[PDB]
Amino acid sequence: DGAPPIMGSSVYITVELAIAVLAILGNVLVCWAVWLNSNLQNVTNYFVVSLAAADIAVGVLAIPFAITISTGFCAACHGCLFIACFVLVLTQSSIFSLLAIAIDRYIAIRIPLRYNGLVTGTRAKGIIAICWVLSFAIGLTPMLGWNNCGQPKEGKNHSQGCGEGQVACLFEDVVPMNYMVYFNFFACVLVPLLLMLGVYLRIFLAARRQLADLEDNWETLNDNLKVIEKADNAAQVKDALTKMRAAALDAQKADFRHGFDILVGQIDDALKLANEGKVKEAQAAAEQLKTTRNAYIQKYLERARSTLQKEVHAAKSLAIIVGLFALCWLPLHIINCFTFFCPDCSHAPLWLMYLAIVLSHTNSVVNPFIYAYRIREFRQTFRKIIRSHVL
Ligand SMILES: CC(C)CCC[C@@H](C)[C@H]1CC[C@H]2[C@@H]3CC=C4C[C@@H](O)CC[C@]4(C)[C@H]3CC[C@]12C
Ligand SMILES: CC(C)CCC[C@@H](C)[C@H]1CC[C@H]2[C@@H]3CC=C4C[C@@H](O)CC[C@]4(C)[C@H]3CC[C@]12C
Ligand SMILES: CC(C)CCC[C@@H](C)[C@H]1CC[C@H]2[C@@H]3CC=C4C[C@@H](O)CC[C@]4(C)[C@H]3CC[C@]12C
Ligand SMILES: Nc1nc(NCCc2ccc(O)cc2)nc2nc(-c3ccco3)nn12
Ligand SMILES: CCCCCCCC/C=C\CCCCCCCC(=O)O
Ligand code: NA
Repeated sequence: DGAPPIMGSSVYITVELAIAVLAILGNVLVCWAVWLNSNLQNVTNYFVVSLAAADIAVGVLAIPFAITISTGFCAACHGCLFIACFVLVLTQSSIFSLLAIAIDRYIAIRIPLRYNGLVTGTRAKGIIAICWVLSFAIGLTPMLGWNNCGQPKEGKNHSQGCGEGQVACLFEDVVPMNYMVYFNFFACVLVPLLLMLGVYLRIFLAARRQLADLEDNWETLNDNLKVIEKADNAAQVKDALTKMRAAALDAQKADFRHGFDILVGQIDDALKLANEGKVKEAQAAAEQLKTTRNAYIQKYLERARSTLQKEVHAAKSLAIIVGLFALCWLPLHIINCFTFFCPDCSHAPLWLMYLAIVLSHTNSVVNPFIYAYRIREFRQTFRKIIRSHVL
């Protein structure tokens, strides 16, 4: 006996087709927004586009291939291997794009004055092409001989009535589990995911250190200003001015040049007076500094804080994407670890296998939602496309 397999199969196929439709629609919208709006045309979004192209291919190719391989149909083993492994190419390309985004945002926060010269559109395109080539090589490695085509399941192949050179096309009969666990999961997925966690940690720490340094320079300027006011010795005001000059030159190195020239000029004026013994003439000259800091230094410090907060909010938005990739793909990899490392364990049931596959495919739908919710420039362009082109 047993429930007709077509019943559970019809649920699985319908759900896969629903995911395919949404993965295509949302990611086409991402590509159309970057094409239309020049504000979205930057190196970071070229990797966003490469990632959207990989998710479009999940809907157009990997999902029809997943439906085909679920039937266990008779096929030449290398044809079967191509259908089984093509999704691993798209997943590897997604990992390289995510890793590129992380390093791009790290270079922007650590060396912003050298960013536009080091990270160019031409260099990004070249990196995108190399990454797509490497993804085909990694994902299709079983086709080079690391496969179970040489050890066919004779009982399964006669039961389904396959011909000569043909196998019943089932993922776990043709793709070796040692490839899936050691090579694909540990080396190609887990290692870059941990590298990305490291890069994001370094982004947040760099921003936190840069923000604390800005605030320190600001309080150093205001503290020593009060030290000059409540002083009595010419060398006492001379020490507070020398400590202000250092904090002023460090704030400049982190219309703009005009405001700092007035400030450093005024410090140098009040310094020459203090060095000549004129303490009261120095203290009155230092009282003028309060007008310069309120008219130029407070505005520059506020704009530098706002830019850094924007980079932190943008780094968090992109980290959510890496987190959702990990959440959607880890169950399938973890199930494979149990199949491989625990031979005394019952194999995970069929319904759980197909639920883990469906969840990994759901990852190809989620990114356009993160862009729409967390990035204003994508959100506004999405609204323009829908309100005018669709409506
Ligand atoms: C460019 C896009 C639109 C076309 C993609 C081509 C796809 C559909 C082609 C290319 C290679 C093909 C496979 C090559 C070999 C075999 C072995 C055979 O025993 C059954 C069919 C099967 C498994 C083919 C199925 C279709 C296939 C996967
Ligand atoms: C739109 C343009 C650019 C792409 C056209 C792609 C063509 C070449 C693809 C799309 C679907 C493909 C077919 C899908 C299924 C099968 C059954 C298999 O047993 C042999 C190959 C065969 C018959 C494929 C041959 C090539 C095919 C017809
Ligand atoms: C949030 C995500 C990353 C964590 C989810 C982990 C999932 C994939 C884990 C948690 C508990 C796990 C199951 C625990 C028990 C068994 C029994 C064994 O005979 C086969 C594997 C199987 C069925 C495990 C498969 C993977 C499993 C379902
Ligand atoms: N283990 C596995 N199985 C399948 N499909 C076959 C599901 C199945 C498993 C056992 C069985 O007897 C019949 C069907 N797709 C799979 N995709 C992946 C994968 C992709 C990326 C990481 O893991 N692993 N994986
Ligand atoms: C920009 C588009 C990307 C084009 C890159 C494609 C180049 C393919 C490179 C390596 C593939 C290696 C896997 C071997 C495939 C075996 C083919 C076969 O005989 O079936
Ligand atoms: Na992806």
